[PDB]
Amino acid sequence: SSISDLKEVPRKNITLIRGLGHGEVYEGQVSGPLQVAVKTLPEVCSEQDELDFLMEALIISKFNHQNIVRCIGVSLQSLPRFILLELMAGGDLKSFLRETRPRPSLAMLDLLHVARDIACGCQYLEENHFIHRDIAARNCLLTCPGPGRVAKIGDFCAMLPVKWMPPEAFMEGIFTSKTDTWSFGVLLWEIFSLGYMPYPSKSNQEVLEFVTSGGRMDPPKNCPGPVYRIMTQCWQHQPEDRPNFAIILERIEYCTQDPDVINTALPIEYGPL
Ligand SMILES: COc1cc2nccc(Oc3ccc4oc(Nc5ccc(Cl)cc5)nc4c3)c2cc1OC
Repeated sequence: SSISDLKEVPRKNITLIRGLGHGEVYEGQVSGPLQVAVKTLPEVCSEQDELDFLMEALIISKFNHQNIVRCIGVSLQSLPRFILLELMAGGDLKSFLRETRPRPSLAMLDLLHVARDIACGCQYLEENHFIHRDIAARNCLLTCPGPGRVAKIGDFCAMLPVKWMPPEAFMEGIFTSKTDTWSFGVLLWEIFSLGYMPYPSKSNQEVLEFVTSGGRMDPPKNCPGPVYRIMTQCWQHQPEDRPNFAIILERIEYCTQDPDVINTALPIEYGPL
C-alpha cells in the first residue's frame, strides 16, 4: 500500500457539518455532493501519532468488502489532517440496539442479519490476515435504521476491553485470528441482549477471574439455543477449539433457516421495572 493509493481531496472541497464522536469524528461534505464521515488528527501530536494516522488510512484503504467501512479518501496535506470514510447514517450498533428495543420494531431475523453481516466482514479480515482486536457492538456501524440496513466493521492494566478478550489475550498478550472469534462471541451476546453490557454486574477483575476459571455468560433473555451455541463455541478456552469465521457464518446462516429461531419473539421491557 503506497501513499499513491490514497485519494487526496483538496481541503477547499471539504466541509464539516456536525460532530459525531466525543482525534474526533465529524459528518462532512465533499463537492466535486458526497456525504462523508471525517476522522481528524489533532494538530498537536507525536511523530508516532502521524505514522499511526497514515497507517490507518493505508490499511483501511486497501480493504474492499461490503461489510467493512470504506475509506473514501484522505486530506493529509492540510492541517488538521483528515481521513474520509463513507457516512454510515444508522450510527453505531450499540446505540441502535438500545434505542430500538421493543416497547409496548426488531425481530430475530434482523438481529441474525446484523450478525451475518459482521461475521462476513470478519471472515474477510481473517482471509487477509488482519487482526482487529476490538470486535464489539460499539465498533459496528449501520448504513441506515430501516429494514434494508447493512452492518459494517469500524474502529473508534485497566484499559483493556477485558470483557471482549479471550484468556490468552488478557493473561498472555497473545493475538491471532482466534482472538476476534472470542470477541465475536461477546458481540453476538451484545446483539441478542439488545445492547446490554456483557457480564452485567461484574467488574473487569471479576470477569478476568470468572473467565480464566471457565465461567461464561448465560444466554440473553429469550435467546434461541442454536444462537447461544455459536457464542459458547466462540468462547472455547483453547484457541484451536474455536471455529473460524467460515464455520461461524455457516452456523449463523443455518440459524436463519430455522423457523423455531426466526419466529422467536424478542423480550419487551416494562418501563416501570
Ligand atoms: C452516523 O454516526 C456515525 C457515522 C459514521 N460513519 C462512518 C464512520 C464513523 O466512525 C468512524 C470513525 C473513524 C474510523 O476509523 C475506522 N477505521 C477502521 C475501519 C475498519 C477497520 Cl477493519 C479498521 C479500522 N473506522 C472508523 C469509523 C461513523 C461514526 C458515527 O457516529 C459515531
